[PDB]
Amino acid sequence: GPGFDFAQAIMKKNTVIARTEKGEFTMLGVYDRVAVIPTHASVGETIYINDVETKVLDACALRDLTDTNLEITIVKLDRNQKFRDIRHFLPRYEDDYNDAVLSVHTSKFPNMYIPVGQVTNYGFLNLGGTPTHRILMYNFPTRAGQAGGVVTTTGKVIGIHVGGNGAQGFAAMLLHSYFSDTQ
Repeated sequence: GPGFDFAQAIMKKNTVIARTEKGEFTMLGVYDRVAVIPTHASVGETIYINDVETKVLDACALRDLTDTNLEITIVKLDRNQKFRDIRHFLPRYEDDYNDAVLSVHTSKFPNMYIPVGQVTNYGFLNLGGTPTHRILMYNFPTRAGQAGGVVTTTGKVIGIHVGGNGAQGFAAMLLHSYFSDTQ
C-alpha cells in the first residue's frame, strides 16, 4: 500500500545503522551529510555508520526557545556518501496525523515496520526525567531498541521514535525549520 511504499523508500535511501556507546540506533539521513539521532544516544566525536567508524564533524542537541530538550541531535558526518535531500518531506508545523508507520532497522530489529495508526501532537513529555517538548504520541506498545525509528505518513517524514511507557510510543517531531542551515 502507498504508506508502506513510502516508508520502505525512506528506509531504503535515507537511513543508516548508527552506533554510539549506548548501542545501535536507526538514523535518518536528511540531506548532504546531515542526519538525526535521539539525543539520549549520547553521540561522541566518532560514531559507527553501518559498522564504519565515521568522524562526527558537528553534533547539536536541539533545544527550543525555553532551553528545553527536544531529544533530536543533528549530526554532520565525515563520509563521502551523500544523503538524498528529504527536507521537502518534513512538516513545517506541528500537526496530528492518521495511519502512521514506525520503521526501524537495527541488528536486533531488522526491517521492522509497525502501522502505529493515529498520531497526536503534544507540547510536553517528561522523558526519563528530562522535560521534553514537541512530542508525537501513538497508542502502540513500543520497546527499547526502536529509538531513532522513523515515523512517516504517505509523503511526510514526521518524527523519530524516542521512547515509550509500555502502552504508548513517543516520537520527537521533525520540522523543516530545523534544517534551515542559516548559520
